[PDB]
Amino acid sequence: SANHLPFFFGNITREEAEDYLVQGGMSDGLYLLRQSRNYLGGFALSVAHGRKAHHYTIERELNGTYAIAGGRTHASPADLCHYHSQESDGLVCLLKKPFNRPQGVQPKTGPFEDLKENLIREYVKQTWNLQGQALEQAIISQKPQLEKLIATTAHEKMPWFHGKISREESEQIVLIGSKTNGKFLIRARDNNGSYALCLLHEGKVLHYRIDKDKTGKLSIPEGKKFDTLWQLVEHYSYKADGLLRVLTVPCQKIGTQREALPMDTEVYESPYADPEEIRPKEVYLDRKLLTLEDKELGSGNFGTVKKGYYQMKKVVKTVAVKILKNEANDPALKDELLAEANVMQQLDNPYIVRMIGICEAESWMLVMEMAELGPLNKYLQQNRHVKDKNIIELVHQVSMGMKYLEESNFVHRDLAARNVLLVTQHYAKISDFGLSKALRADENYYKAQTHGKWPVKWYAPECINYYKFSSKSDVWSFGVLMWEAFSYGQKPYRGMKGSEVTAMLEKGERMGCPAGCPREMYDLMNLCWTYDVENRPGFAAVELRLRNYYYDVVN
Ligand SMILES: Nc1ncnc2c1ncn2[C@@H]1O[C@H](COP(=O)(O)OP(=O)(O)NP(=O)(O)O)[C@@H](O)[C@H]1O
Ligand SMILES: [Mg+2]
Repeated sequence: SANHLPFFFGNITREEAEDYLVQGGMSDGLYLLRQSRNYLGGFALSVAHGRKAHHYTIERELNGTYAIAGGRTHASPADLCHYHSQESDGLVCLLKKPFNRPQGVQPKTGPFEDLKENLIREYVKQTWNLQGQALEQAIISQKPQLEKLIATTAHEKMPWFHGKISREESEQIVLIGSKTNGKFLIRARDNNGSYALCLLHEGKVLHYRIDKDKTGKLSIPEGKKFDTLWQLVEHYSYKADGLLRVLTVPCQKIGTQREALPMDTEVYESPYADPEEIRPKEVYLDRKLLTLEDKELGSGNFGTVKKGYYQMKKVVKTVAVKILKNEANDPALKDELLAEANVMQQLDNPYIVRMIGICEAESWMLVMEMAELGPLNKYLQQNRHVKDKNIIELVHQVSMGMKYLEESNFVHRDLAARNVLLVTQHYAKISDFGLSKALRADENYYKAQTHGKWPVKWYAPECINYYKFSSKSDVWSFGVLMWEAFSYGQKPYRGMKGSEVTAMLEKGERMGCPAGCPREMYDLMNLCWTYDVENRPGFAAVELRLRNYYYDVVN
C-alpha cells in the first residue's frame, strides 16, 4: 500500500490532483501520489513544472513491483518517489517537494471506493444483460460513463442505506459484530428528505442528522451541501469534516440516437446473440432474404456501398452492403476471397463492423453491420465541436477492436480514419479489415493515389519496402489514424508523395502534434511510429496505454 505516505491521496481525479498542486503553490518539482483510475492496483504521480501539471502512470508488475512506461522496476511507490528525487528517467524534472494531504484530508481509499467496480459490473449485467466478452468490452470502453451512471441510482438499493429502521434498531445494527471504526448506515428519519447518519466511533454509536434544504440539498448541521446521499457518503469516506471520523464499512442490511452509449445500440452485440436466431451453416447468405436500396451510401477502390435489409427469423436487420467490382469476379481470385471471407465472418467484437455473410449474386456482396454516421475523418471535419475527450474515447474503441483482431491473428492492412465508421458519436467500429488481401490489391492501389487518397501514408516502413503486413504494421497505421482523429479529419503528410513520405520516415522525421492534441497522445503516436518492428508495441500495450490516459482524463 501507499496509505502510510502523507502525500498519497488515493482515488481522486486528475483535476482534483491539479487543484491540490495549485493549492501547494505550483513550484517546480512539487508532487503528489494517487491511485491509478483503472482497477489494476497501480499508482499515478502528478508533478508541477513550468506552470503545468505532469501525470505519470505507475503500473503494478506481476511480482508486485512497480514501474513507469515498462521501465525500471521499483519495490514500492515510496521507493519509486525516492528514486525520482535524485534521477528522472523520462520525467519532466526531478521530484523535490511532496504536497501532503491537507489537514482534515484522508486518502480516498476505503469501502465506498472499493464497491464501485462490482457496482459498474452489476449495472452492465442488469441494464443490458451482457455476459462474457461482450460484458468485459462494455466495461473497458465505458468505465468513465458507467461510473457517472451508478452515482445516479436510487440510494434505497445501496448497501449503506437501511430505509425506515428506527434509531434503536440502527443503534443495535451498528453495534453488532466487530466494532470497526467508521462502520455506518444511513436511514430515513421520514419520507420528506430527512435522514440519520449512524457512525461507529470507539465502540459508541454517533447519530448525525442529515436534512434537506429548501434548495433540495442534503447536509449535516453546518456541513457541506450535497445533491445526493451518494455524494454525501463519497465525501465523508475521506474528509471527516463535522464528523469525529471518516465513514468506513457499511453495516450489513438484515438478511443474507446519434449520442447513444454503445450498448444502447442494436449493433453492439452480434445479431446472432439471440439463441432464437439461428446462425447460417456457412459464410454464404441467402440473396432472397436481402433487399437493397437504390441510393449509394458511398464508394471506394473495392466497390460501392448501399443500405440494405436482411430478413431474419425474429426481425428485419438493417445492413450496409459492399458490392465488389467486376475485377472481383475473376476465377483467379475466388478461393482467396472465400478463404478471407470465412475468417472475416469468425470475428465477433463490438468495435468492428461485423461481417454477417456474403452473397454471390449479380456481383459479389459483403453483408455488414450498419454504421450510419459514416467515416470518422468526414464526421470530425463536419463536427469540429466534438471534444478531445470524445476523440480519446473513439480511438480507444479502435485500439480495443485492433487488440481483438491481433489476438485473433487477423491483420487489417488498411487501418485509417476512412475505415473507422461511427454508429453513434460515442461508438466507433473498424471496417474493411483484411479486404485488400481478400481482393489481392494491385501495386497501383498501394503505391499510387485512388479516390483522392494515398494508401502508403498509413503503411509502416517494412510494408512499403518489404511488403510485410503484420499486426505490428497495423500498429503503425493506428498512429497515423490517431493523428487524423486529433486533426479533425485532415489528410496526413499534406501535399506529399509516397516517395517523399518514405524518405522523410527514413530520416526519423515524423508528423507534428495536432493543434490541441495532448502530449501523451502525441507520445503514443510516436511509439506507434517506431521504425524497428521489434521495438514497436503490439495492440495489447497500445490499448492499455490509451485506456490508462482515457480513464485518467475523462471524469
Ligand atoms: N458498414 C457500413 N455502414 C455504413 N456505411 C458504410 C459501411 N461501409 C462503408 N460505408 C460507407 O461507404 C463509404 C465508402 O466506403 P468504402 O467503399 O469502404 O471506401 P473507403 O474506405 O473510404 N476508401 P477505400 O480504401 O478505397 O475502400 C464510407 O465512407 C461510408 O460512408
Ligand atoms: Mg472502407
